[PDB]
Amino acid sequence: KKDVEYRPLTLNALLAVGPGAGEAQGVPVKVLDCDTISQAKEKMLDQLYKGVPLTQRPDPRTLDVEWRSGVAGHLILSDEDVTSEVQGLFRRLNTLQHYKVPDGATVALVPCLTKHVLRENQ
Repeated sequence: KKDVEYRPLTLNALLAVGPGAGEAQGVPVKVLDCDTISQAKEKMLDQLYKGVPLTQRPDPRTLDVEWRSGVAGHLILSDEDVTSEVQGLFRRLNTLQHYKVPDGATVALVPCLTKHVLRENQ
């Protein structure tokens, strides 16, 4: 398996919880282009949540990660968001490459606050 077509990226660890919802700290953590929202969640948290076991690490489906790409603005990401559709090939983990984020993008997390996603509206 030669899989080097991914990019060690720099991601800014931030949280959109409230008091520091964009002004907390901002820690440069590293991830891959071919990460997963769940995996990125782990790496980003690992710096603060150093020592935290797998079962304790929250899945990006129960807490929402507002990705602030900057270039595209901000999008709510999840391991399965748009790929949460289980009807065929749609079930897939999201990568940062799906959002096409730049190095030095900002991720913010919220404890299941605002999974404002595509809605049903004609």
